[PDB]
Amino acid sequence: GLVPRGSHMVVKVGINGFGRIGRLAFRRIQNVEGVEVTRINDLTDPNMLAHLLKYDTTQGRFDGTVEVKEGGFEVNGQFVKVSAEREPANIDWATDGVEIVLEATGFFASKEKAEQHIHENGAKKVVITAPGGNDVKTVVFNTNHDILDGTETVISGASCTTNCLAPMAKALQDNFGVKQGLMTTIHAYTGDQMILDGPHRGGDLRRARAGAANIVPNSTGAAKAIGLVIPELNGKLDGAAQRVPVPTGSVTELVATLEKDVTVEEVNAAMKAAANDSYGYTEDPIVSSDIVGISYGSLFDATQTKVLTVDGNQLVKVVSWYDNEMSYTSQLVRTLEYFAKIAK
Amino acid sequence: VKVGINGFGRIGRLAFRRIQNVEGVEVTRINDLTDPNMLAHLLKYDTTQGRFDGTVEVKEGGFEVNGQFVKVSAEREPANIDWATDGVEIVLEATGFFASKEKAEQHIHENGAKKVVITAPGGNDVKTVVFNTNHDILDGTETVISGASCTTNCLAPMAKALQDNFGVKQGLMTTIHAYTGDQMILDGPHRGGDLRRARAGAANIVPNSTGAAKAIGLVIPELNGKLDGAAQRVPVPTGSVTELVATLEKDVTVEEVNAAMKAAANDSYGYTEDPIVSSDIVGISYGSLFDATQTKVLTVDGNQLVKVVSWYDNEMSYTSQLVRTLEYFAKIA
Amino acid sequence: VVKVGINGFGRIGRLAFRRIQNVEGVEVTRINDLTDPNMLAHLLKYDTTQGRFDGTVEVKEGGFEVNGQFVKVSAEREPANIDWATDGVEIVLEATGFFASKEKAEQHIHENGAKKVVITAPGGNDVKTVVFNTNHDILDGTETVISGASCTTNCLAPMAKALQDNFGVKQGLMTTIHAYTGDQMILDGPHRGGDLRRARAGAANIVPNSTGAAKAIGLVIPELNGKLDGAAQRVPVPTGSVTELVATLEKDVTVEEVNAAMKAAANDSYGYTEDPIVSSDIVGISYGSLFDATQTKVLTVDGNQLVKVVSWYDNEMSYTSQLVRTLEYFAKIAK
Amino acid sequence: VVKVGINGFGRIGRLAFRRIQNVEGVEVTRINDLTDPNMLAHLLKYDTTQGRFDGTVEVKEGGFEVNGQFVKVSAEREPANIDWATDGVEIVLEATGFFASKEKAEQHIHENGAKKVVITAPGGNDVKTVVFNTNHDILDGTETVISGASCTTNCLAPMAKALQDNFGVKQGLMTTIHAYTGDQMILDGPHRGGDLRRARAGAANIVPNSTGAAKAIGLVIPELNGKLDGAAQRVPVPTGSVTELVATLEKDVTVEEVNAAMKAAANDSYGYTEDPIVSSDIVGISYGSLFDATQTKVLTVDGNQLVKVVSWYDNEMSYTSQLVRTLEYFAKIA
Ligand SMILES: NC(=O)c1ccc[n+]([C@@H]2O[C@H](COP(=O)([O-])OP(=O)(O)OC[C@H]3O[C@@H](n4cnc5c(N)ncnc54)[C@H](O)[C@@H]3O)[C@@H](O)[C@H]2O)c1
Ligand SMILES: NC(=O)c1ccc[n+]([C@@H]2O[C@H](COP(=O)([O-])OP(=O)(O)OC[C@H]3O[C@@H](n4cnc5c(N)ncnc54)[C@H](O)[C@@H]3O)[C@@H](O)[C@H]2O)c1
Ligand SMILES: NC(=O)c1ccc[n+]([C@@H]2O[C@H](COP(=O)([O-])OP(=O)(O)OC[C@H]3O[C@@H](n4cnc5c(N)ncnc54)[C@H](O)[C@@H]3O)[C@@H](O)[C@H]2O)c1
Ligand SMILES: NC(=O)c1ccc[n+]([C@@H]2O[C@H](COP(=O)([O-])OP(=O)(O)OC[C@H]3O[C@@H](n4cnc5c(N)ncnc54)[C@H](O)[C@@H]3O)[C@@H](O)[C@H]2O)c1
Ligand SMILES: [Mg+2]
Ligand SMILES: [Mg+2]
Ligand SMILES: [Mg+2]
Ligand SMILES: [Mg+2]
Repeated sequence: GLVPRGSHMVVKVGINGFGRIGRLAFRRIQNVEGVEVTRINDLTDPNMLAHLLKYDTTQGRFDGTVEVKEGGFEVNGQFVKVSAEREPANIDWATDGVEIVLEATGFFASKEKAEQHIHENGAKKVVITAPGGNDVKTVVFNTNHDILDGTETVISGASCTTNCLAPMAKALQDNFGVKQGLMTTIHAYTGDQMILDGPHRGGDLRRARAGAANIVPNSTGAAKAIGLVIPELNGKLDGAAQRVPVPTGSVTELVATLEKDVTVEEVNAAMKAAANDSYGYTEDPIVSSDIVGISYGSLFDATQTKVLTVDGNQLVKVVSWYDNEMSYTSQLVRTLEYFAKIAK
Repeated sequence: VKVGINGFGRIGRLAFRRIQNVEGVEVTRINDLTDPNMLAHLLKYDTTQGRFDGTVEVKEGGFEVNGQFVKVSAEREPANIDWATDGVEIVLEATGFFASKEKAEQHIHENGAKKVVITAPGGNDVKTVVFNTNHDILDGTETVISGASCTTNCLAPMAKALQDNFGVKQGLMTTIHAYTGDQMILDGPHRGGDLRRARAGAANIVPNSTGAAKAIGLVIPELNGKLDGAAQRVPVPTGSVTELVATLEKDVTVEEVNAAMKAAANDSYGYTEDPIVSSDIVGISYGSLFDATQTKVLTVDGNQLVKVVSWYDNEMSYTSQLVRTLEYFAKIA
Repeated sequence: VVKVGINGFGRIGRLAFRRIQNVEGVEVTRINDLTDPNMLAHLLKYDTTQGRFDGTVEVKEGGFEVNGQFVKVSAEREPANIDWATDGVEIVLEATGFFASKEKAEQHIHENGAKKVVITAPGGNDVKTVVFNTNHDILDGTETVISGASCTTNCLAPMAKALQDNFGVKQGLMTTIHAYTGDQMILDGPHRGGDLRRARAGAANIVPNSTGAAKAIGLVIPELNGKLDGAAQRVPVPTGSVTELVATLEKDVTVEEVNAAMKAAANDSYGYTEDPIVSSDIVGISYGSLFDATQTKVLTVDGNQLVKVVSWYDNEMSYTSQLVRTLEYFAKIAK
Repeated sequence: VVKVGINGFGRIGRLAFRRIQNVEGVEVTRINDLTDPNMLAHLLKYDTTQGRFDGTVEVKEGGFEVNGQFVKVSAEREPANIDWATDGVEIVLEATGFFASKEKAEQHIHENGAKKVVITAPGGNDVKTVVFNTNHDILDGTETVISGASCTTNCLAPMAKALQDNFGVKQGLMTTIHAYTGDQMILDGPHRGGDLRRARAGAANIVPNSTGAAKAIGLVIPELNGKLDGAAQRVPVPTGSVTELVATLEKDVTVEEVNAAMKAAANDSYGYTEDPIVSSDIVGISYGSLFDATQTKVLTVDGNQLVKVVSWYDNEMSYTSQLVRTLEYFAKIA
């Protein structure tokens, strides 16, 4: 019943917030037939945004030409309009043919705030590049993108850590059954931390601290909110993060109790059988720099698996890598592409 | 004398720390953009400068430091700060947003402060003081003064020593500098339009401009227009070094240059012959620490290029100089 | 005064020396490494993570003076060839990382050598492994070689013992998010221990690696023998670490009850905090382990509970403080 | 099709191997280091600063296969004991850092050994020292041991040559703000070379240190012999560096005139940019030197000028690109 458009039917997309996720989403969209970005909105001039697209500390030089123009810039000869409108309600997305908006500022990550993009001369639909609350459909591609029918006005692409955790947790559930579990993500520092110790605008006394000079504990909702993606794991997981001095690249550990008894070999085999474009599998003893720029949402590491058996009881440890930037962005663009095709 | 701090940031908090050991000054009011709990926590725990030497306890509308209450406000406009309510005569303007005569003067009003010390360059019409180099230019009648920049407090005594001993014709400066709070933690839009400070500060060598060499005339009049320079910002969270390459009026040796610096040494200008690194100068009380191991004198066909190098903790070196100037200014006010 | 020797004037060796300056009745009279006195004196004076030395250090022939007092330096590669007795040394801190076994550490004990040795690391299952204020009562003074355990063991031990004593532990898994150390390469290159992860640039990566602390916990807390396992994620801070333990318990608990149990167990070795601190805040501390109540979790699902407890440690100074406490105690009961 | 050996499969050795995959007429048939094939294969596949290897690498007995082609690995500590000729090797890239002189590099040349050696570092004053596209014309092909110079020399040389040719150089001082390297300690500890600054934690400090690039420039540009000196400030980036030169010239100049001269000197080795870039932007580039027009200064005081010129270089890939250019040329004329 979905009657998806062909990739020859080009859907025009807008990006609100040309930041880490916005710029990398723009990069990946260059290699997607059927989606193209015609409007970028941020809080700055075209020259700043053009320069940040061209040159990228962790993700390398842009694959193509970028040239600044009046009110925008050209990417491989094709003009992209830039505006500097602080309020989503005041962005005229329809002027540039934009139907779907990537909401990637971090400031409008709810149904009510994201819907500000939807108005007369605005957009039709919004994909929030973050958790969007419990009343918004939350999609990890290749785990639950089949929940979309195309009539939705606002959807969520989840978080980076959710896209890492989801396929790993789903594999445990489907093969062995999960009773409960606790997650720790050892995570790259991100733009919501201070470069040096100073007052954090969100009131967080740990994100106030120098992000590239500390191990910084911090909260995450990924394990607690996993029910939005995998309903059968609702309320079964919790977790937190340890943010550390790498500029991108992260890893998720899950310690769980299962319904079935297992061996390390059986756990690793289950993950390998679950592998696809989104969920990767490796037995190489890699480190974080090796996963920067990958296209897997999640990369299971069979070298870190543990099964501890004591007096008939087992604790199981599973670990998956993710580039919080590109792994997430790859999933986001897979979801955007699919959503664009079935959109109604 | 009772002091106020506008901007309880890196310089503001370290200025508060040093003021705890200065008899003549005490802080009775802090103004920023946040609640007391945030500021108290940031005072207690410091990534580069260590745990606070004392007790800090959050109260309603402020916090107690070793039992003594300090009022906290969150007033965005200097004009709206009621400094006189807490007896404040002099304000340390340390936000980075009001570093000019006109903007700093907003602190001075009915129920406000009397005087302001800007913790940064403040323009050509504000007296710019490096303690132990030119603090004798103050008479105490000034409303707004400047404590200069971190790099100016490093450069000044070293350049002055070259001038007094050998005469300076011209020179170029490179400061290899710690990343600071005006850089982005990761690549993103820089609100000051700077395409290099837009970049991830702890993951790059980042070229950037500085006014210290160009504006040296404000501190050392005889060097006016003789120097220029720039910075290379690098991934350390504090601690910096200033290299000056200069032509001199007199011929010199490495040993004569080093001896001149040693003779110029005092509480502000230090001397070392130990092959140290940047972590070794974190938290020092010298404004400038000359390093004799890095001195060069290149003689080619009778002509000399002379290289002199001095360390500074852009945080604690500058803050020590700032508080010396504040103390002296408060006494003669 | 018990006279002590240090073999390996490295991170632990130099910080042990620093702490010994504030212990009356122990002094270092001999240092042995693989370099000249000028190199060692400079590394004592200046310290990237632990700050400038609190005192004067001046190089002399065959050693250096610390606050006017001479300390002899030698460059002897073989422990058997060190004449410790010449300088009155009875006990040696073996801190090279190369002689961490009973047979290798015993080489210090010979004619004109030392009497006893404290290995600054795990030393095998036939050497008594001591975490101060957890199990230092196992020492009688007649031992020749003992172990101060690892940094992670000194962090984990009092936290795990507190869980056991109050609630009973069935099993648990440990992750330590750990500062990079000197056994990692500064940039990608061949690792002489054959480790393909320690081969990688240690200050530019999250690096998984193994640890024996949870597996070997039975050596310190016999009732937890075989009940724990774990691993490490080494990350780009030059010192400062944290240990997370996820465990199942024999009793049902709340977050408040777990935190109260840790506070009641607090002493000179095991600290307690409710401040939301980060790794830089624990650099240079004297606690072997600093419990962080802000990170505690108790997840209850269908009547079953998983418990998370987390403790900070400066792998350098926290361990060194525990090491010196054990050294001092061992020295004064020595027979 | 000339067969090459690599002694020291390190940062320069592994990246040289990578570049050689895309050079027709040169191939590596032998690698020598101090470890097993599994360690070296892993280090080729995965690279912190330079990214994943573009190809398949599979470990075998006594070596590894790269895209199906076997490369022999040995663990011989002494250059004299390496049987290079067994695997057809004529030229050896000496990239260990331990045999960077004529006498020590010549140990590779014996019966059943190699014919020629290219030292991946300064090799002393009696070895021909080549920066490609600056002075590779000094080679005739009869040499047994040559040097590819240092990373800093390959950065400095084309920039200093352009100043000399256009304006004339009286004297100058160099500061290179340089990535930390494998000769520094990861944390504070005894430095085997006796250097009290390289003893310090390299990724947590600004570390002054010596360099020979400016002092030894005469080996590359004879007319600048004895005219320059310099030093380095090593800082916490794992690769990527920049060289500043402050100089007095024989002619008066403007900023525009200096930049135009550099642009006119640009080629495959010497790049030109006016973009305000940072160190991460030059990681993995193929220029030996990338002049940055945004950093140029000309200070005129009482008729006298000091001129500042600045060029970027990835001390790893920029140098390696130059090294492989010189190796390719040297192989063809041998
Ligand atoms: N960085 C990651 O690893 C990551 C991973 C997954 C999800 N996310 C999510 O993606 C979003 C963006 O994160 P990021 O790391 O790219 O942040 P960022 O700070 O790099 O990007 C935010 C951008 O939004 C712009 N912006 C802010 N307010 C705006 C406004 N009112 N109107 C227009 N533009 C505005 C900023 O100028 C900036 O360019 C957040 O919701 C974040 O949680 C980030
Ligand atoms: N950090 C250094 O190395 C250094 C050295 C010398 C001079 N300085 C100068 O000192 C000043 C502060 O630098 P910093 O590094 O401490 O900055 P910072 O960002 O650490 O501190 C700035 C503080 O000002 C507060 N603030 C901002 N706007 C405000 C307003 N309108 N009202 C009240 N408070 C406000 C912020 O909340 C923050 O706490 C600048 O002028 C800087 O150039 C800094
Ligand atoms: N660094 C930590 O966080 C930490 C914590 C707890 C335990 N440890 C343990 O302490 C030991 C030392 O660790 P470190 O970090 O201080 O290492 P390090 O590399 O800093 O110190 C080792 C020292 O031993 C010297 N040395 C090497 N071989 C020698 C020999 N044959 N004779 C004499 N001296 C020799 C080296 O020159 C160096 O000074 C190891 O067993 C380590 O596992 C380290
Ligand atoms: N890394 C740079 O930025 C750079 C730039 C230009 C030139 N260089 C020069 O290149 C050379 C190597 O530097 P690097 O950074 O690649 O060093 P590295 O330490 O990364 O590589 C050295 C390699 O040589 C091996 N080795 C050591 N002794 C050996 C022996 N006796 N026999 C065989 N193999 C041995 C080591 O195992 C290691 O793999 C040095 O001469 C250096 O000065 C380095
Ligand atoms: Mg497209
Ligand atoms: Mg006081
Ligand atoms: Mg003592
Ligand atoms: Mg080839």
